Amino acid sequence: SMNYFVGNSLGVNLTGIEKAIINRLNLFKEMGRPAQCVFLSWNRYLYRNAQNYITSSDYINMYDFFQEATYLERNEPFDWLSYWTDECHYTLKHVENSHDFRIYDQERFLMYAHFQDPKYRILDYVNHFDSQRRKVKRDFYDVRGFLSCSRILVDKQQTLCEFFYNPEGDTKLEKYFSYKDGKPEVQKIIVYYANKQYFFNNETELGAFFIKQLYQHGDLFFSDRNVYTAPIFNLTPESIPVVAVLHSTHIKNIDALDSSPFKNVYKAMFENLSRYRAIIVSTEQQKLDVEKRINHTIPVVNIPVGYSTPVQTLSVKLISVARYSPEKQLHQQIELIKRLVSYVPKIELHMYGFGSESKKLNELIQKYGLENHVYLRGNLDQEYSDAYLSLITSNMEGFSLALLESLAHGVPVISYDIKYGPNELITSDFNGYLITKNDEDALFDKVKYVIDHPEVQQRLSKGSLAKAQQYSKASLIKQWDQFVRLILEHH
Repeated sequence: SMNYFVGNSLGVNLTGIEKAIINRLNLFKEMGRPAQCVFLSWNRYLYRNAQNYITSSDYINMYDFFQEATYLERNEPFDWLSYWTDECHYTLKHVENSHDFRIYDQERFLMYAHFQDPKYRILDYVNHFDSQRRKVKRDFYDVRGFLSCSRILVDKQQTLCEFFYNPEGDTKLEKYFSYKDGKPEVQKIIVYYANKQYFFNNETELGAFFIKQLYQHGDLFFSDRNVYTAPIFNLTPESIPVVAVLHSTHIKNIDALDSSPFKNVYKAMFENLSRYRAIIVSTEQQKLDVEKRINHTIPVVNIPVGYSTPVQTLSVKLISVARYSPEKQLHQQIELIKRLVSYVPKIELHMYGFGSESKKLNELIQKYGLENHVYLRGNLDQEYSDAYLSLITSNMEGFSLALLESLAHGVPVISYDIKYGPNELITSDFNGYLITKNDEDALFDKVKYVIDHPEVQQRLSKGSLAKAQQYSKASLIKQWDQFVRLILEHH
């Protein structure tokens, strides 16, 4: 029996969902339950994006599966340059300021080659031209080395059809496209599998065929990128058990629990709930709201999305670990410091993150004369050891691995009471305080009270240590183990 965690891809910078999938894989591995990540989109770099985090046997990508390239690792290097020069007798001309070569048979321009690296060891693509210098085809190479896909062009370099190959060069898939709103859209997919041909109209139907090929009685699927994975599981039989995993708030308007439309990315899953064995959410609080909303039609279970040097060697250092985005309302932390510096002149606030609001934050900093007090700082382990308190002033939240980590480092926190995440990781007067949303006066008062009472900060710090230890690896392993056991027994 195999547990499959179905996402979309891995990027160069891992998203929240991708991290959650990899963290879950690692727990299942420690546990001794077989698990694999399952990826859906064609991504000829996937093997490189994955290398830092999972091995090749830890994942199955859909395109790899049908291209007979699952579990394949990197080919020994190949010097395309020498082969073109010495064995094909072509003429190479380097393109200034790049990794690209133009390729010629004497006076005739044949190809434009692009390498990933300055050393020309990783061929990326090769464009082909006809006698009129029309670009008729593009060859896309997998980072492992093999030619993965050829794309046939028409008119102004528009995508008409694509052919996907195994490492030996055999065609395994074909995709035909038509343009809508200026972009190519799949209209047909042919797959060569099991010595037959199979036909589909879109990638959702291809995905559903792929799930069906993977499944054996005893296996369990987890739907993690539901915008794509729910329409796929909807086209598969109910004999295949699948758990839906929510990674964010489930409705567009958190303040209308009963009537708000579901998030567009979850609509397909919620509109077909009886397909799913359960739903997993990261917080007890979101669990209660979703159960109510779906009238308990399937089980909802909260399982955190992750688990938890010298400590508290204490200037008064406040910290904020938060994207610089409007929902985070980081300007309020500036306003808090503006008010607190009069009473606390050795105060500092360090804001770790990035985003479109940095400009305005710097302007307010300069406006208030706080340049030696408030820092936009852009691994946070050394940053925690002297942190007095964390601040959260957001108007909406999710379960925060960042907050988990600062709590493991003994750093207490004062947060607005907003859904979801703060109530999960903060117990008032134990490891921090929860403040009525947008009540900046209560925020000031509570922040000042912890600054004026270091013995209170210390108790809160010791409670932060204690709170983090409830999220240990071994407690997560036990939650996951019990959940899978139970889910398979009921199915």
